[PDB]
Amino acid sequence: AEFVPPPECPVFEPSWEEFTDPLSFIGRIRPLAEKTGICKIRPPKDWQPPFACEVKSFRFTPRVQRLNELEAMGFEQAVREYTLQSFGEMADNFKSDYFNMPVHMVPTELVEKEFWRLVSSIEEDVIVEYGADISSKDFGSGFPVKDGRRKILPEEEEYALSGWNLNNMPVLEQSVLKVPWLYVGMCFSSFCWHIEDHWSYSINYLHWGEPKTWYGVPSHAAEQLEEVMRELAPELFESQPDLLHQLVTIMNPNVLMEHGVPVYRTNQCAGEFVVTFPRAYHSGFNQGYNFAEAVNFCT
Ligand SMILES: *CC(=O)Nc1cccc([C@@H](OCCN2CCCCC2)c2cc3nccc(C(=O)O)c3s2)c1
Ligand SMILES: [Mn+2]
Repeated sequence: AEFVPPPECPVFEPSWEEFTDPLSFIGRIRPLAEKTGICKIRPPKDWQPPFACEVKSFRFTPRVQRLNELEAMGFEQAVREYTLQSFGEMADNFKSDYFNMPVHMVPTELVEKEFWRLVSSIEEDVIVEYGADISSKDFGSGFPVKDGRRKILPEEEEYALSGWNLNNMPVLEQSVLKVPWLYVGMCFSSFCWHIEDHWSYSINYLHWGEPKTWYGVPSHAAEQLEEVMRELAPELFESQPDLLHQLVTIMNPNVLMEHGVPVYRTNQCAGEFVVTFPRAYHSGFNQGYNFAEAVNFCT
């Protein structure tokens, strides 16, 4: 049976007045978005920050991902070093060869349907690479920053100072007595179901490239998801602590939905934000070559 797409999560298109600061805006949409776990935010059309990464020196060794590693229960090691350009050439070549069509012509529903088929397939072993958890301290943030390590044009200063610049999000949690991370995706590269440390918010910006497909669960269903996950996880992993079990928490959203867990989806396109709410489980995969930046923040 083919994959059944979950219902779409909320998308907000704030006016320039509503777009003044993200913390106030997120607070206002909370009564709705908290009930879906994730939401998408489309900035005004004229809000277009420039890409400020040091592309000439951008080099990384992505992690290798075998889509059916869990159902299939011979080592592929992270030895291939890429540049942004060489990874993109590999990524586009992989996708165009896999689907036998230009990368921009593959429907998002088809990649989604094929991703979940491959995750459970025992006869077909598809292996991809993900440039995940690249620190913005290594080659700079995708957003312009007033660091002095790179030049900022006068038309770019407003983005260096914008509250929607992920480098300007509040990250200090209140108690008695962090930098954004970068993600260089390719088709089928993915992240498993998880929540954030300290049940923190997270905000995610797709700088460019093909969409990032998300799945989200509202926080009121967090314990229901955890029960389903442990009931259906392999018995060898069933008793592992949450922080370790999250390393293998691959699960088809339809399986969660069949067990009563509400799940929402979205395709995050270039230039759009995705916000995850406290204790909102989320997962996803990339439709193709793209570049994302993310940070956890607190209210
Ligand atoms: C099962 C599995 O392998 N899951 C997986 C794979 C790759 C990367 C990640 C995870 O990266 C760790 C997050 N990082 C920052 C926070 C502290 C721990 C280290 C990812 C988590 C998210 N969350 C939202 C979006 C994305 C994304 O766009 O890739 C990711 S990646 C988990
Ligand atoms: Mn996350």
